[PDB]
Amino acid sequence: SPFPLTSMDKAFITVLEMTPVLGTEIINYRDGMGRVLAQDVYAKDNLPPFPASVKDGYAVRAADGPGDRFIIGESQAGEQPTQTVMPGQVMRVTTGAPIPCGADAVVQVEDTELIRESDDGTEELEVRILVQARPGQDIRPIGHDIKRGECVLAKGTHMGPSEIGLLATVGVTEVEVNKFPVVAVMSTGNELLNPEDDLLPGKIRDSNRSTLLATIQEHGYPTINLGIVGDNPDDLLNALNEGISRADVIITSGGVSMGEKDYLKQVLDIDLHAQIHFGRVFMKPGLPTTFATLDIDGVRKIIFALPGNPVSAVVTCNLFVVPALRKMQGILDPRPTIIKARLSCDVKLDPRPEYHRCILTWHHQEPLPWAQSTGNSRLMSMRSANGLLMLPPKTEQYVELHKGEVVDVMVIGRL
Amino acid sequence: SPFPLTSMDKAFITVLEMTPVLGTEIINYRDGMGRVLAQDVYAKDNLPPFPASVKDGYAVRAADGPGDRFIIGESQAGEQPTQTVMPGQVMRVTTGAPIPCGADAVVQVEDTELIRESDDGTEELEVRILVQARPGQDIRPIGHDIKRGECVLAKGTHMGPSEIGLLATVGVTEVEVNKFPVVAVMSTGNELLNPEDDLLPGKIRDSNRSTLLATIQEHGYPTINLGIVGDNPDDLLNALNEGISRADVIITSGGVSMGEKDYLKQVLDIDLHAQIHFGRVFMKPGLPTTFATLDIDGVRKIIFALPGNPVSAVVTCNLFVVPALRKMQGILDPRPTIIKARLSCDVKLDPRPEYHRCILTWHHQEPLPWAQSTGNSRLMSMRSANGLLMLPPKTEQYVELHKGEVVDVMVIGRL
Ligand SMILES: Nc1ncnc2c1ncn2[C@@H]1O[C@H](COP(=O)(O)OP(=O)(O)O)[C@@H](O)[C@H]1O
Ligand SMILES: Nc1ncnc2c1ncn2[C@@H]1O[C@H](COP(=O)(O)OP(=O)(O)O)[C@@H](O)[C@H]1O
Ligand SMILES: [Mn+2]
Ligand SMILES: [Mn+2]
Ligand SMILES: [Mn+2]
Ligand SMILES: [Mn+2]
Repeated sequence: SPFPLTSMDKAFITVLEMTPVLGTEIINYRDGMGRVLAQDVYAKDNLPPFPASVKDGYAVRAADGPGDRFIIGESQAGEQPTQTVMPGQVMRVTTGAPIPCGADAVVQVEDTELIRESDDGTEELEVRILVQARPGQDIRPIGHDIKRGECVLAKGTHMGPSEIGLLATVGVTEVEVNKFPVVAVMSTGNELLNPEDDLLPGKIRDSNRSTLLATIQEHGYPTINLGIVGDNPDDLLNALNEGISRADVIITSGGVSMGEKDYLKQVLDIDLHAQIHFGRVFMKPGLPTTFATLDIDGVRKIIFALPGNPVSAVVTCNLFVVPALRKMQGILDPRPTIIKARLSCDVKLDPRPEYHRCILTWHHQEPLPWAQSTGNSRLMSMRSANGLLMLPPKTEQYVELHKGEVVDVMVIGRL
Repeated sequence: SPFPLTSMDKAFITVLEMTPVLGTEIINYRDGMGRVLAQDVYAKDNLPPFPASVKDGYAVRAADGPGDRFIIGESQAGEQPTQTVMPGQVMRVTTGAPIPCGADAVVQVEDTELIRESDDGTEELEVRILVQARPGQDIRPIGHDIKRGECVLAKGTHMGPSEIGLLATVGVTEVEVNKFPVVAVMSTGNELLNPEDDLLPGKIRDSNRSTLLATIQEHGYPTINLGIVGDNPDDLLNALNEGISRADVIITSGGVSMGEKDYLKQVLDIDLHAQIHFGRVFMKPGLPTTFATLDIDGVRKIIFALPGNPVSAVVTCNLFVVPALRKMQGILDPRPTIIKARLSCDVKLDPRPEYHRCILTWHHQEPLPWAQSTGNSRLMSMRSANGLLMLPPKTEQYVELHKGEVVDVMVIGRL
């Protein structure tokens, strides 16, 4: 064309605006990790469903006050008691056991002294209550934690272990959630060999497919490996159609600059009839990053055609692809987390906004983490990149950023 | 006993010191995510393996300087060229294509003007070189990025997508790594019903098993569901033996306090013959947290018997279990990441160090995140807990922490 230089902000907003939210499905709660609820979840039981002891000790009548009491029996966990505590009496309780009728408080064993037990030692007979219990003391009334009819999880909730536990608690074992996107990845280039291949003259190994697939899998999404496609329109079109058939998202790398054998934009526009929203981004690296949508049968397929350069591919995957996938799986605010960090080294600014993988480290008591760019100590190289340095365009004023200065870092890995 | 109150530091150090590092195994590189290399990895080829163009343009003799040149042919990606560029000649090159013999520089197409092409438009015949190229300009010599024999990944490296990509690049598709721990989880209590069950009198649903399993699975480790075990020594012993047989790690919850039917410590010591290293921790919550090891046939099994209270169970799982699992899978420094954050609310300190799940949020330009404790707005409850507030013991001086004050937060989720 060549396509107009799209600002990073416009590119990003465009990606998020044009990316659809996937439909819903019912899953088992155990499979809920990373999923977004598409329904409100309601409790059908009280928690606790019975008045429950907070302590190991004795269920008592507060009105009896302190004194020596006969132990008429035991309320054990999982058993509904049958006896009624009368004045002068108490019942042994364990944590979480039901409070028997007639008792209105629990006194913990520490606030008691044992008077009499069986010759065996099996059974407590008589106990001294040393304190004045307040009514309701150390008891969880019915519904104290969760009431029947209460909404315990709202739609839009991004679920982790505790939410799964809550679902378990209220017995809601099937829930409606957004689907996860199925993401197909292909590499392009006549020069590319499989990782498993010995080198041949003029060839190199395909690395982008592995890196991109791993990046997507790290976020929990199912993937499809479309292999290596040669630099020619027919094969590219066929591969793209396959991806379209098998997946919600297609990621390609390579062939998006203006070289003689860079065919992706051509194929996307002319042959696939997709709508290219941008074909160049004013960013370093990632200049030729291309974003397209294809509407078939009321379904929007999304296509990221990333640059062939490996660094560019992984960086742009992290900047554009992951947020899109996050929106598709129903996350309401799909933006990545951005944090403030101190630069470990000086850095020259480019007229384009710059992006670089880094490692975030927190030092013993210093409030801000340090961001160390990868590529350039022993222990540091044994850590995977967990940040993406986001450096601003140079200006007539500011030309270079110095060690210790605060910059924005996008989180791309567990810290 | 009751077991001595173990300080948090001592408990943690004890866990890490007593936890073994698992043996190694060979995996396919695609399965490398989250794995730790147990070997150094060496490149057997140069990258690039041929002198490679950095630009789309023309391979030239720098000594010819600027001027009009005949295009004798094309070096295309994946093809070893055969022709030799002579004085007055150039060859078209695309990015990553081999540099033909006789050429010592590349001039990008922007620094040229096309003079003559074929009547078809298929083929460039004559081009004007507008610049004086420096020798070696825009060429990657053989081995520039990676040299044959170079160690590209060191043992001890915790791998993410980029490492997998590097493995792909150097064609090392099988690697030695540490095994992942297999983790078995059981719940205990006569009062517990499965999540799938309707409630019966005196009963509640088992939530800990789901929460703990989900927590472990979130970190990538395979798990085994040992179900619900009643409060009695025989069944507990059988379940424990099953876990021992099927797994490297056993997590139980419940039955570790001093209640009448709390049998875990007894069973662990007397019946299983495990070595309990601590049975109480001076912490809130998690007082009765119990840690044991069992050495069989030169293999150390590790057992975490966590408190029954759900909050206690998830908190202590995050404080003690995950770091242990991180050590077992070969991570050299298994400590979790701790960050500084500002409290969103005032909080009373306890004589014990306090721990609470929270949500970390970064505000637009403020350097430090805010930590909001869970449980007590609309949008915030739709986010999973990603932090664990670590609050210090109260002192005669400091009794309460105030809004805005900086505290330690342990990262437990993607931010
Ligand atoms: N798996 C579980 N799910 C939900 N609640 C549980 C679970 N296990 C125990 N509890 C509850 O936690 C509380 C403490 O149980 P207990 O077994 O006495 O813990 P401890 O380990 O302190 O002895 C009780 O109210 C009990 O019902
Ligand atoms: N999958 C891949 N793995 C490793 N290197 C690649 C891959 N795809 C492309 N490359 C390399 O990246 C560079 C740019 O390739 P190209 O397809 O021209 O990218 P662009 O998208 O900028 O046109 C070339 O040197 C090429 O060999
Ligand atoms: Mn290419
Ligand atoms: Mn190209
Ligand atoms: Mn119990
Ligand atoms: Mn107990």
